[PDB]
Amino acid sequence: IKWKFLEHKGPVFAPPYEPLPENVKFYYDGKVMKLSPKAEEVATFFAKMLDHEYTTKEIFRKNFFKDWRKEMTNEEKNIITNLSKCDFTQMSQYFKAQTEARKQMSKEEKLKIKEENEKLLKEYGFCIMDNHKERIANFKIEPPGLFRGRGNHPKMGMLKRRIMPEDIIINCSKDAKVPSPPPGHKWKEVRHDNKVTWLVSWTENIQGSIKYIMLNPSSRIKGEKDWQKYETARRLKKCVDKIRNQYREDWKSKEMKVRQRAVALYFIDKLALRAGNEKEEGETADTVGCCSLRVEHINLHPELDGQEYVVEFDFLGKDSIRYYNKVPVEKRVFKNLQLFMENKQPEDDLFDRLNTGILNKHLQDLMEGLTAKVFRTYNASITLQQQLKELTAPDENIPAKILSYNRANRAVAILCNHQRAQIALGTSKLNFLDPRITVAWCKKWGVPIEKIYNKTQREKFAWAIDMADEDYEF
DNA sequence: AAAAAGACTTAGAAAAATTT
DNA sequence: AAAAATCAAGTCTTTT
Repeated sequence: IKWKFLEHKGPVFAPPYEPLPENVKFYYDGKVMKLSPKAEEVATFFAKMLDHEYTTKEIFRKNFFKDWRKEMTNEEKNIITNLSKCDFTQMSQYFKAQTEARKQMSKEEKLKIKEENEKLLKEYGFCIMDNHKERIANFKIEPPGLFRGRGNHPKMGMLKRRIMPEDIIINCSKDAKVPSPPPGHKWKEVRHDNKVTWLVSWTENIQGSIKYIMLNPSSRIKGEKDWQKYETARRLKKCVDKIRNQYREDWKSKEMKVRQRAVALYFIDKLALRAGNEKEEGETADTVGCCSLRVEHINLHPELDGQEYVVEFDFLGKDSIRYYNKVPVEKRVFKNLQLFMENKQPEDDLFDRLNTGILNKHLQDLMEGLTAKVFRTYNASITLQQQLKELTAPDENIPAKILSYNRANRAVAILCNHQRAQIALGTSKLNFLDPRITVAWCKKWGVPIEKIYNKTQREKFAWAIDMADEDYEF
């Protein structure tokens, strides 16, 4: 069970499409064309993106073009046969204009809309779970638009349709007032499932996956999980030595399965690589994790730049972000890696005979609740605490001790390979480091938590900012 | 077994909020 | 005052 009582207002639907001005026109092969409202709409999605890299990719253009046609009238399909002949510039300029006519709004104008938001937020921004009012994260349905898959996503540019109330499944307690859909519509369904944390859900058309509207990080339901997550990583702190010794000997198992997984658990542990689940062949971008690594992703070098037994990783992790690195590994592992490459083609799997189900299944037998990801959290958390104790000058000053924090904080962002656009510290600070670690340190050094965590971070980590003191040790 | 379906974490980018 | 700086894609759990 996740809650005994649950009441809410339901999702906020996307604004209906507002038709283009008569003065704003579309040109095809030099001629003007009053596009049907549905074909006009899709075209606008494209227009508002003409200033974006997405419109230069040939996958986007083809996906967009194909999907656009599926909306045109039988006549537009006869005429508009070449994207290269479509002129979205006038249209493009109108929205660009609109944006500026927004950057350039009067204070009275701005104030008016700020308050139009405040009413939406105060109305659909909260729900009642059990006895308290909680904050809802994504209370508005994702608007129709073109798919922005990261990387070489083969589905980028595909149309993301408008979600009707008839696609929405509502979740709330049996004793709750069911949120009424917009007048003249019905919800897809209304369930009273108290084993789940979502309030709303609908199936997304491009992948065919379920989308949910869930609570806020500061919600109980979210915070409790977070607390638990670090606990689980703390328990690993206790048996990692047992665990590291055990796989370290599995490197010599007379069974390759056992070795493939021990080398994998090795990388995951030492390098913080993600489990690496399998992605549908030709339906997602080609990114890989530890398990899914292919032969072509690593290069071994008996000696490299002086170093000996160097495995060179070069691949695109999650979000097609590149993970490049030269790692000096232990001989036995280096050799196993060669054993695993024999008779394989570049496109072959390094760790054939091994997967995340197998790996985690194993991990669980070793410690209840242990999974690949737990290593990352643990490694990150243990890293930050070790560094906060090593770089924090005793007689330094708040600002410099804050720089100290930042340096300790960045050592972690490097481990996980967090890159904004480079080294992004936000995610580790919000997702992998036990808040109690910073809370303690702050309290110990007299550095105000407000100096490190901002108000929201404090809302989120509130549980930690109260239950952890100057004696906290992960 | 293994895919599909389902539920929730994690992630970077894009939108929104001190100095001349 | 005006302008310049500072909301897809994994993992892991369940269900032909």
